[PDB]
Amino acid sequence: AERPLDVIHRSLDKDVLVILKKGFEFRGRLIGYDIHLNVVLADAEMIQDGEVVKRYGKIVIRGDNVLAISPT
Amino acid sequence: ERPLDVIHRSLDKDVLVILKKGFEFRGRLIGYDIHLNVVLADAEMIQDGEVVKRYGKIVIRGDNVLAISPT
Amino acid sequence: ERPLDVIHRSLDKDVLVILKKGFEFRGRLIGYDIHLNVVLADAEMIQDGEVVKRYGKIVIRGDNVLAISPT
Amino acid sequence: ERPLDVIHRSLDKDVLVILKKGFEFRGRLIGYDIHLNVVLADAEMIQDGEVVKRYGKIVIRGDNVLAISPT
Amino acid sequence: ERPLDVIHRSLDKDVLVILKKGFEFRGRLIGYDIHLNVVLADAEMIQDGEVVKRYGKIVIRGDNVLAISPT
Amino acid sequence: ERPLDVIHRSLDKDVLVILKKGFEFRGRLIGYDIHLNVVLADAEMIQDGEVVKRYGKIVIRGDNVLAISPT
Amino acid sequence: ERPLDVIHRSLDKDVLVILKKGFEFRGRLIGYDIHLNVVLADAEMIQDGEVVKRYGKIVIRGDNVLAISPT
Amino acid sequence: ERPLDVIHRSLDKDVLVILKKGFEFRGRLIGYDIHLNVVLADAEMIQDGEVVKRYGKIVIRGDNVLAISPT
Amino acid sequence: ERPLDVIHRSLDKDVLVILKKGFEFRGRLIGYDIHLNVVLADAEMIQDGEVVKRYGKIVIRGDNVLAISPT
Amino acid sequence: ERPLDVIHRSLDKDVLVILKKGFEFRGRLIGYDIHLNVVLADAEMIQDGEVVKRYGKIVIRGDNVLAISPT
Amino acid sequence: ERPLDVIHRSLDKDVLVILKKGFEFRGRLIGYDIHLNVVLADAEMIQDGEVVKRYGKIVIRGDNVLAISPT
Amino acid sequence: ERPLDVIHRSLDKDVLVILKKGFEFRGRLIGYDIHLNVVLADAEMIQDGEVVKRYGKIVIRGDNVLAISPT
Amino acid sequence: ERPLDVIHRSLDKDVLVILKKGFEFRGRLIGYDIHLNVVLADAEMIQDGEVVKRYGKIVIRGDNVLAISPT
Amino acid sequence: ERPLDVIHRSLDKDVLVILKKGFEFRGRLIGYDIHLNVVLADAEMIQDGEVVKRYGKIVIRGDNVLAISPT
RNA sequence: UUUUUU
RNA sequence: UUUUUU
RNA sequence: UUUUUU
RNA sequence: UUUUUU
RNA sequence: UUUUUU
RNA sequence: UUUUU
RNA sequence: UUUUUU
Ligand SMILES: [Ca+2]
Ligand SMILES: [Ca+2]
Ligand SMILES: [Ca+2]
Ligand SMILES: [Ca+2]
Ligand SMILES: [Ca+2]
Ligand SMILES: [Ca+2]
Ligand SMILES: [Ca+2]
Repeated sequence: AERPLDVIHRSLDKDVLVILKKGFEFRGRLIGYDIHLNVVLADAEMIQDGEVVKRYGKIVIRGDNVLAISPT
Repeated sequence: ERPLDVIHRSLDKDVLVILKKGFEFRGRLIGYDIHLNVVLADAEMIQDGEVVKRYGKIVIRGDNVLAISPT
Repeated sequence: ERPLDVIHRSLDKDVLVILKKGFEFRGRLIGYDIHLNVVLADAEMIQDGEVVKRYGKIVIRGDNVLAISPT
Repeated sequence: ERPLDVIHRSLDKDVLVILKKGFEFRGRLIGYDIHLNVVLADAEMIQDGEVVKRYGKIVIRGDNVLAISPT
Repeated sequence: ERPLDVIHRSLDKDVLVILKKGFEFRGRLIGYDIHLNVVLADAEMIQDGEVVKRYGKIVIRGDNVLAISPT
Repeated sequence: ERPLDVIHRSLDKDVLVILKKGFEFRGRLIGYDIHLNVVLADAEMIQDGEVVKRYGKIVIRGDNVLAISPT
Repeated sequence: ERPLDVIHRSLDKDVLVILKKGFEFRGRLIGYDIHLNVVLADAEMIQDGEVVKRYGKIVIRGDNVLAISPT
Repeated sequence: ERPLDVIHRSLDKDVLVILKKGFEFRGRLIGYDIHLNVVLADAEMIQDGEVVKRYGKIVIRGDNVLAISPT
Repeated sequence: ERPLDVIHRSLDKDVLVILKKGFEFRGRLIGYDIHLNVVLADAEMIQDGEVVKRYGKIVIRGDNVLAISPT
Repeated sequence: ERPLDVIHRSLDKDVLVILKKGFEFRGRLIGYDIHLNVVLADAEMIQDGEVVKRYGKIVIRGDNVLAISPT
Repeated sequence: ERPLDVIHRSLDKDVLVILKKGFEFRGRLIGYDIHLNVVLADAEMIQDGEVVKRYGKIVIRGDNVLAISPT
Repeated sequence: ERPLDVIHRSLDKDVLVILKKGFEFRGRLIGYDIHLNVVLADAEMIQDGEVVKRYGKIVIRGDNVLAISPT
Repeated sequence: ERPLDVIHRSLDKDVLVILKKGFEFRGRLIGYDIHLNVVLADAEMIQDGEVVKRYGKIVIRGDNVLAISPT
Repeated sequence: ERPLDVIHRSLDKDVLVILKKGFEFRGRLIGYDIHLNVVLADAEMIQDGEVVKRYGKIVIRGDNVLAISPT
């Protein structure tokens, strides 16, 4: 029953939340990932203290910076 | 009782995910892997006994995990 | 007297897990793995000489371990 | 869609390499590798939205990367 | 004399283990492995030139080691 | 222009090694390896745009590299 | 003039080990290995420019080295 | 339709296992692995067109397989 | 020009599979993997210019393969 | 039912071990490993259909196996 | 000089591929890999000094190769 | 009772090594390794029930082994 | 002196390459690798004591090698 | 006494190398490696009990080895 | 990409 | 589970 | 593709 | 290329 | 080289 | 041992 | 699938 890469695979093309280790989190459409847990987000927004401080049409995030990922 | 025995048996049960970052997550274990990445459902980010956040389902990268305790 | 010999023979006995962070755990070792992850039963988190929390059972990622001592 | 499909397609294109340590780099991606090391030509270090330095060509260890955004 | 030749010849000898953090353990080396995890007997934690603790036996995870010096 | 292509073409040329800590070394690239460890001759440790130290030859462990750039 | 060539080359010669945490080690190189672990003889630890400690022999874990320099 | 895609789709179906030796087995594929080992049910060993034997269940070492055909 | 380039650019095309045993199969290449296992559709086992057998779909373990030739 | 599921479920049951060399062994599977090496108790070497030898306990190198059959 | 140096320098040149079994292939080398798999264009299967077959292009699996000689 | 368990328990005991070749050895097991290489003392080569040779101590290459049987 | 030590030292010297197939090659060793593949210049395919063939340069897949002797 | 322990102990000594091809070499062991490749000086090829050839020094691919016995 | 499908 | 024992 | 150049 | 020197 | 000694 | 253990 | 693209 239901593992890391299953939820993530199934979350393809759906909106997710990427909480990083640093302190901030990104939000956007999950369009891809890899075994390292690297993820590609479309129409992403960099959220900080609850405020969208930056946006990117597409962004590739190194999975080692990832604290968690949640589907929205 | 090895780490993966305890974890695997905790499936569908409530567990505590103590992160090294300071805070912890509490929720229902529904999945995991060799890296100790874990999946919780009906999870709550807790900070000082304070539920400061909730998630329907959340995947936690195992290298952030400090420890895991089954409720 | 190798790391895994000592740890292994400590099965079902009381150990002292020192984390690199700051605190430590005290409890009966009931499991472990080649990554040095360890499972403790009747564990008590310790901060500055005082128990601050108790876990019936807890899996600690060996990655946060400084040392382990058979008490 | 996949991490590298994106990076690969960004060759000879402008990108933003967001560093873990705080700042970021902007330049034309002219190279990379499976470790995510990236090569930029005509790049600038960007601290607080401002250019603090320029490099005609610079190699960045993927070790220090947080993200890479095409364009 | 390679790293592990020196360590291997220190079995049952007194050694100094200088940790990364800021302190070190002094004691009799009775074991070790490839990761540089070491096992000391009749050991003592030394914080700023002072024994702040004592362990009859302790397995230190090699990852926390800065240096080992045969005394 | 893969990372190692640029680094290879840099043999016996001057390069700037930007470290993670906060400083940089400037010298002639006369060697390197798969880990991105590099060797520099007639090198200068530079702190704040200032030559704070010098070394006829130095080996910089790749793990401390933020980026290397050909001047 | 690759990293290990220079290091190998320095066997039995005087070197300076720059650790990432600020201090350095001066001594005669007498051994090493692939992880960059180094063995020094007649070594002294240096901080803010002064000798703070001496070791007849010392094995440094390499994972802590920034650079090594012959002489 | 990679090799394992076809084999995966043949689960619970009838296949022909052509062995390097010269004979073959015929049966219902009920399992397999990455080495190409295969498990057949109600299998009949065939030699020059003759059923020479029957096995309600048999595990064949893929090392002995030349080809598998979905019938 | 590389072995796998040719194979990959042969998908959905007719190929000639020469086995080491002595014979050969002809058919349309509908799949393969890095072990050089291959999948043919509408295949014909050939013994001295004669169609001795026919398989609508067959998977061959690359280990039995001597060479593969397009058209 | 994967190759190893079937084998594992046969522990302490009678099985047939068909070797590549033509003959076979019949016995009660009392063990095995991932290489497909298996152990049998009260085994019988068979050839042409007759017991030509008996062994109390025999370990067969998995590399010699053609197929294994339960019952 | 080294196997691949020689094999790499022969690209687009005529080579003789001597197979373990009873024969050889002659043709222009257009591609190869690390398994020593070779790709020949305008190839002729040679046997007992005579040409028995011609292939516009053929991929030879390295483990069937005995030796490769640059014409 | 896994393969390497039976072999380990036969140390300093009499065993029978059936070679895949054609003949077999008989002697006292004094050592082995992961490859199933084995070392025998007072070994006797046996062919067709006849001792054709004797060895004080012989080292046998594992991949030549068909089986091993404790006397 | 070790396998590769001897081989390395025979560079540019005449050697005998005894193949497993039976025949042997004689030539000047100009190169080799860890798989034990070797390159001979001015080579002679020797059979039953007769030079039945010659090659200016030839790469021999070490997989067919039985031995190599320095002349 | 593990396989390689016996082999190592035999250095600079007379041993017998029983090849799987049938014949056997004899000579002084002056080297070897983890593949079981061995080197003999002043070696003799023994075919059916009689010396058929001599070698000042020969390197034998451990792949053809059946066993080795210290004279 | 996780579904045994490398 | 480290005890060669995967 | 081997040339340290993954 | 073996020489710890990847 | 195998000896815990990469 | 295979059962994500 | 090989095309750096895991
Ligand atoms: Ca899958
Ligand atoms: Ca063990
Ligand atoms: Ca290269
Ligand atoms: Ca070397
Ligand atoms: Ca050793
Ligand atoms: Ca399991
Ligand atoms: Ca690709």
